Order: sequence, then C-alpha cells, then structure tokens
Amino acid sequence: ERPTFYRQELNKTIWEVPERYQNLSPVSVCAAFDTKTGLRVAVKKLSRPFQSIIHAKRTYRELRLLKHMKHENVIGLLDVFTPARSLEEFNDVYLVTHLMGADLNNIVKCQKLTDDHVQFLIYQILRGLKYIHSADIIHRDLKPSNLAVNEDCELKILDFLARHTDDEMTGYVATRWYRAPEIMLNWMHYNQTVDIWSVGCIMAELLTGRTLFPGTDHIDQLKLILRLVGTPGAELLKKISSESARNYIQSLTQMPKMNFANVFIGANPLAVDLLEKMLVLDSDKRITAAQALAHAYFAQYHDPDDEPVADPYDQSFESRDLLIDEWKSLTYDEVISFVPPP
Ligand SMILES: C[C@@H](CS(C)(=O)=O)Nc1n[nH]c2nc(Oc3ccc(F)cc3F)ncc12
Repeated sequence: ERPTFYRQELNKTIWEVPERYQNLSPVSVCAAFDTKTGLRVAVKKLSRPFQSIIHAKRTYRELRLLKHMKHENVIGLLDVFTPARSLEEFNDVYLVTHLMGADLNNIVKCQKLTDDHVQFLIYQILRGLKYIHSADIIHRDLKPSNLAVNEDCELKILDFLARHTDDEMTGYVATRWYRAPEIMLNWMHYNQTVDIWSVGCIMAELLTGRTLFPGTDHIDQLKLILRLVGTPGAELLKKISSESARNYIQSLTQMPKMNFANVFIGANPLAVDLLEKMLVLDSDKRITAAQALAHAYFAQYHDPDDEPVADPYDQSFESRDLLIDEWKSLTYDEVISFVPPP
C-alpha cells in the first residue's frame, strides 16, 4: 500500500517523501536516514524531469539504468517514489541510493597511494566495469569524482547520462582529462574500451598522485597523450572514420611509444604492464575489464567465481522516438513496478 508522505522545503524546493526518510539535509540531493533499513541514504529529486522530449527520455534512461544495476561496486537503487497517486498527477521523481562518504579525489588529494591500495581500488573499478560492460552499458565519463569510497576503501561507481556540454569540456578541466582520445575528438564510433582508457588514467594518477594527461585544451591533451603512447600507425588511421580528424593527426610529427617503466619510476612492474595494456591508442587492442581482472597485478584479489556479470539490459528505447507523455508513462510504469532489494 501507499506510504504516508510529508512535505518540507529545503533547496527552496518542496520535498514530499515517505515518513520512513528522516533528517533530510541538502548535500538537488539530500542526505537522509532511512528508518526502515537503518541506512544513511542520498535522496535525489529530479528537476523538471518531463519538460521536454530530451529531458523526459533522460529521466527514463536514468531510472532504467539505476533499476538494472545490482552489483557491490556499482551504485544501486534502494528506492524510487513519487507523491502522485496516478499517471495524471505524476510530475516528480525521487531516487534513493546509499549515502557514500567521499569520492576518489578526496583520497588521492595530490598524494601517492600504496601499491596495495591501488590494487584494491582498481580491482573494484574493473569488477564493476566487467558487470556494467557485460550488460552492454558504457559509462562514458569515468573519473575520480564519479567513484565513491567508504572508510574501508570499498568502492562504488556513480553517475553513468546527462553528458557534459562543449563549454564544460573546454580548457584545463578534469571533465576531459580521463576521456579516451577517440571520444574526445570524435574519431569514430566508440566502444566499451573508452572506459578502460579512463581506468588507466585513474590508475596512473593513484600511482603518482598526479593527473596523467592534464591538457589545457583538447589539442594540448592529445599531444600529451601521443607523447606517451606514440602517434597512431597506419592501421589505426584507417579506423578514424572522420576524414578531417585523420588529416590533422597525420600533420603531427611521428613519435614512438615511451618506456612506461621510465615514466612510472618505482612503480610495481605489474602495474606498469597493466598500464601499457589499458593505455593503447587503438581501442580494438585495449585490454577489457574481464581480461584485466585476470592480470597478475590483481593476484591477491582475483576470484573468477566472485566477479559476476549482469542480466541482459534491453536498451532498444534509445533508438525510439516518442512524445513527452509517452516517455512519462514509461517512467511511471518503472516507478510503480519497482521492487526493493533484500
Ligand atoms: C554526497 C555525495 C558525495 S560524493 C560520494 O559524490 O563525493 N555522496 C553520495 N552518496 N550517494 C549519492 N547519490 C547522489 O545522487 C544520486 C544518484 C542516484 C540515486 F538513486 C540517488 C542519488 F541521490 N549524489 C551524491 C551521493
């Protein structure tokens, strides 16, 4: 049956939530206490979820994605609710997940982590990614700020969705530093391995305490990337479906791949080897999450029987054109059909 809701203004926003959620505090996301489960939770009220087709579809997309994700190392949905009693009244959507303490930045904080810390942290990211990728879902925007960790260094992947504007990808910004070159410059139709590029950047940063490719702009970042991994070979150049981008790439003086052991001085030789396998220019040749988990660097964490894959994820809706009310009705069904985890 329908729980009792109570009203409360917070972010100059009127929040109407079930009584079970108490002590709401702005952190449009609020920290709260779930009296039913005893969990500290984050409650997110979507703003204008059905204002346009694009926005309505995005609301549907986020809910579908969150409802599907059932893995230790991936953000899960604890609850989803609306104060509405019917489709006609339906206008607001609230999403509930675990309140995560801090992100990966707060932990790195300009400092080198121990090799054991790096092992454990990257292991969990790859474990989550294997899961995510097995459902043919690409994160597309993995960075330290989308990786939440608790006191015990237990990690969850957040975000996934919305996507950054051209303005916020411009200049000296962490929003672009972990992005694979093929997606940063739209070289081609990208695949799941864009995320592996991002993991390599993250891992290097955990090892050195420094951003791997802190480009001041797209062009500066590419030069930083190509200095490390070398300029593309003929094989890759053919794969760059963009004639314009291909032509610019060929304007650059050729450079060989650097010695990673000389770049990551003092680092575990197994970490160096993994980095070389993640940070490959040609995305076809990048190591996958499943393959990376079997790499000797994770010997003390790897367990083939404790690295689950996801149930199939039906994302046919992505290529579907619908009206606002149709995306809305679909979103409503998803809210109403939600079943809480054990
Ligand atoms: C405060 C923050 C610090 S942090 C980890 O981002 O640095 N911590 C968080 N823990 N959980 C979170 N969730 C969201 O957004 C949601 C996403 C999906 C939902 F179902 C519900 C949400 F509220 N935002 C932040 C956090």
